Amino acid sequence: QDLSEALKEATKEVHIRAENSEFMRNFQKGQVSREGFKLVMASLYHIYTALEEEIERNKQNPVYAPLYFPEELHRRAALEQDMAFWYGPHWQEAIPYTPATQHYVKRLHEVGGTHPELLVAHAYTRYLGDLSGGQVLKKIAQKAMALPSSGEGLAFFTFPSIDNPTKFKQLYRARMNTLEMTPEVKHRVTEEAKTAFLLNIELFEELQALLTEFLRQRPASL
Ligand code: HEM
Ligand SMILES: [C-]#N
Repeated sequence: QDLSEALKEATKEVHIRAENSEFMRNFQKGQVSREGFKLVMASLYHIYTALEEEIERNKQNPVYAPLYFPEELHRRAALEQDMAFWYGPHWQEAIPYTPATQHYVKRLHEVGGTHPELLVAHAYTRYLGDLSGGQVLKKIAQKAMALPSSGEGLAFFTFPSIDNPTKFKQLYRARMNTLEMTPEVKHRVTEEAKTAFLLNIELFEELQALLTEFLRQRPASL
């Protein structure tokens, strides 16, 4: 079985749970305002910054290298523009860094620094979603908050260096399937993807609440 299929099958259940989380249900209802959208995007800024920083560190490591597509995929630059749009010129010291965001970042650094063979689990969870369902989220955001079709404020959901996200996603899947894979890695990667999904749900549920030792559970634990 291909890694791309294993990951899809292993995360289909938690995905349904994530899209039905309180925050996401509200989002899909067009009930999230500027305040809430800013919190999520600011958090993603931190998350992608750590994610892509770890990707850089391991770009020449075979366990991830085949998926090194910064020009087409990386979102940090886009999020920086979005932060300027939503938070202004001095967004740097204005954006929040929530407990759930902090712990997501913490796991990303552990993976990138200690278990790089699992980095693909995290890139899959975020990027492949961005390239697909993220396009639906983009439409919801535009309609709800009156964001122009030109893209300002939604650079994160826009991929200027790709002709068709659906097409690129197919390519990414195929390259994911070239990574050296053994039962050990496969088992662990699919398990880490579930954790990645959970870290996202914890974030979104933490933000929802804000809007309304190693074994110690995360502060934003469900
Ligand atoms: C408002 C809630 C959400 C909506 C509307 C949504 C919807 C979708 C849709 C329509 C697809 C494409 C399925 C297809 O036709 O093949 C998709 C794929 C995906 N989504 Fe989401 N999604 C949501 C939340 C999330 C979250 C929170 C994550 C985790 C960061 C996520 C990660 C993914 C991944 C990794 C894929 C790619 C699946 C694959 O092809 O292997 N999604 N999503
Ligand atoms: C899914 N995004």
